[PDB]
Amino acid sequence: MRTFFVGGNWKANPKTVEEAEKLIEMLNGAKVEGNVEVVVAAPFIFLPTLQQKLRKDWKVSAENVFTTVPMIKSFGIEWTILGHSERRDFLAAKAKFALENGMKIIYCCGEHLSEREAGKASEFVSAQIEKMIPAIPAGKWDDVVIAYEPIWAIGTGKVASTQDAQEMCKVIRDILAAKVGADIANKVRILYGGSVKPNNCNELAACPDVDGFLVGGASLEPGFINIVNSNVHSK
Amino acid sequence: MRTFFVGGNWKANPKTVEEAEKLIEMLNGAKVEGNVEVVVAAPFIFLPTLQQKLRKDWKVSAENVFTTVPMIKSFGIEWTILGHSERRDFLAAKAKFALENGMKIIYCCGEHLSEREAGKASEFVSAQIEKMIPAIPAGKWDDVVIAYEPIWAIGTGKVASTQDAQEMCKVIRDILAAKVGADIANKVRILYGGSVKPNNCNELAACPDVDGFLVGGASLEPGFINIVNSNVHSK
Ligand code: NA
Ligand code: NA
Repeated sequence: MRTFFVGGNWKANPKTVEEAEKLIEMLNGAKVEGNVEVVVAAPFIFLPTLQQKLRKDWKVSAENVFTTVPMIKSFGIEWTILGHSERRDFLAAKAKFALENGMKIIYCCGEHLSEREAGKASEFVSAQIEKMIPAIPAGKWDDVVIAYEPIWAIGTGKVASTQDAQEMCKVIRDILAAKVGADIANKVRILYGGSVKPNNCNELAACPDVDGFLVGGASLEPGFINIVNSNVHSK
Repeated sequence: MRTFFVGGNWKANPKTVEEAEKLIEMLNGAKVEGNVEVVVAAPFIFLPTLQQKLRKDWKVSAENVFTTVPMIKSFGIEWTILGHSERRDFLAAKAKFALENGMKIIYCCGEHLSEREAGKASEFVSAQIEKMIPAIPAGKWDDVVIAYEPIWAIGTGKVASTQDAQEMCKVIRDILAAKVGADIANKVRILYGGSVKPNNCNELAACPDVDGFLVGGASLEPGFINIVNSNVHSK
């Protein structure tokens, strides 16, 4: 049922409009296998370039928005990321706002090392999602994707396993089922936003509650297409 | 000696790329009188449009930068604003950085209502400038403009007088003279960044230590050209 979803988040890269154009030419020639929804998020100064030049079967995303949405929409940009850990290091209201204004969102959550070490990851993440849930207007869940970022495994010297991804995506789906029902839970894509590379994307994709990825550094490399194509391993 | 300087800061406006293009067409037809250096700062998503379409005798500025500079430079953008009150509501280091990386900066300062009411405006502003001063590399003062923002008069129900502008720009020039010498003090443009409109720009321009303006809302209106042309009243 759920279409696999892969978002490439360039973060604050590349350093120049010439490199961005070379990256776009590479993406435009990529052969996508299977069935997958691809979105690419880029720095604001590069959005008009992406929007003009990126293959039209993929969509462009902002990496964040402000309390602005009309400017981005005036370029024809439909998506934004919200809540990404770098920004985090309010949100339910900003989700409500972006959605009321016709945006599709990638809503990020995830716990830090102390909560993970304390055995409280599931509690901490559940609470984040329980706060998001009232802020989604009726009829807007089709326009929501949730990304789990294991912030505890980013720059800490700790690594996340494939089972950690699966467990945390299941936690999220279960809290959706508990609070807004099985139909919404069954349709919402829940992404893994930890370190995703060509060497682990296929095993992660196969996890039953992992519907895709919010990709960091590999989104600037030819390996992105391997990650996009890992959808063929997700059932 | 010092060339009058007017920076138009669009802030988070206009709401759409179509309106930005209409504003640029208006600016491109404007007849500038006298001698004046004009810079226009715009949201990041609109910088490539400004850079392509704005009259080449004016320059485009970023409204802020991050600890990025290469991206902006790759479009050929030479300026940025730093320290603007909205952003404020670290900096000396970011000034050093932007300058070392070839940027020209508009460095903002200014005190809040409590300091103004307490009689401490001059002390407060002086301290801000004394912090900026060590962070300017030797030989980079030609690439620095300072803007005084009377933050105490923005959204507080208090208004600033022409004499308040003059007094506060003089304070800044005096601290430059005291700390880095009369030659640098005599050449640095010090701008007034309070409410500047066609009805008060000429009287402000005539103030001896006011070298120009960092314009807010009037920068989106045909009145901007009146403010640019107030340079003929500055001696
Ligand atoms: Na899966
Ligand atoms: Na003057």
